Amino acid sequence: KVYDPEQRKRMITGPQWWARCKQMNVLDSFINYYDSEKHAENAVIFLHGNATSSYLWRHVVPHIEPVARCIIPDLIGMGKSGKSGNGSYRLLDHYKYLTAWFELLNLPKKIIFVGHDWGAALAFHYAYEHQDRIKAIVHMESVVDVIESWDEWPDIEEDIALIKSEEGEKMVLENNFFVETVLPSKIMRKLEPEEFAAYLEPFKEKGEVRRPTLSWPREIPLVKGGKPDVVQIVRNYNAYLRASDDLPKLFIESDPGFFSNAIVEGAKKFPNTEFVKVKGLHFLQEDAPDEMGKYIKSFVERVLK
Repeated sequence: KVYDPEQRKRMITGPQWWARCKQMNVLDSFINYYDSEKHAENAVIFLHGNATSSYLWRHVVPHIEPVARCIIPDLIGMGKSGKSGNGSYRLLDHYKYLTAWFELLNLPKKIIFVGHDWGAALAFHYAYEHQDRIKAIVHMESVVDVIESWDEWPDIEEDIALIKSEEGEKMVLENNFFVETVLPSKIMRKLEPEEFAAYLEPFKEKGEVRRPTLSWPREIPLVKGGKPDVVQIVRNYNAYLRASDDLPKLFIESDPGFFSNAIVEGAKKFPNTEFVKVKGLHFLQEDAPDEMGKYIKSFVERVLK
């Protein structure tokens, strides 16, 4: 893998990004976030997933800012956000902080969500519980449905079995598996040193600080072997999304992707979905940010008219 030769010229380092962010206290902690402020009649909330932070969206967001207010948090325990008060980082812990944070943002009645990975799960669950607050949903490499079979998936069955076992703590708390192994593996280009450093920084130290990156995959909604509360959450939102004929959606497929291939047929079960494609693996924002930004912009513009 090779550096994109034109990237250093436009690179945004961690410190450059964090300087453009602000914080809001939320319950017993706080959230770090980027807010583009302008055009606040609409709000496009971008949610990262495991391993990453708001930083992931840094080259995507400029495309959408001119048409709507863009708001991009670091999920609790991730990026430069605060930690969860009880040290728990399950989907519902993340949701508790995220929804409390939304209350303080002065959002419009109908919100646009853009979700990746577990950040899409959070958007979908929010939508299920707030069905009157949703203007549109963009999703990518997302938690679309429960998992009944590994057939169309990347070969991670044993990785997941290991992660769910006591081996998960070694892989993640000790070895930083998601940052040092998964992250670069699932970006096609080579990240600039400063870009990788921005992903590493929250999790640079060994041990419990890395917990969110272990808790996320342990939420995987496997019908056989999964945590049943998350299976229920996903089943519930999946049925709601299949029935949501009047809710515009955009699915950004990654080619060849990481699990896009496994979830696309599921994404097609959600009506009113526009489909586009970019070249990438899992962390597609790092390989096609401008193409993604333009597709999202175009979709948002249509939905606002």
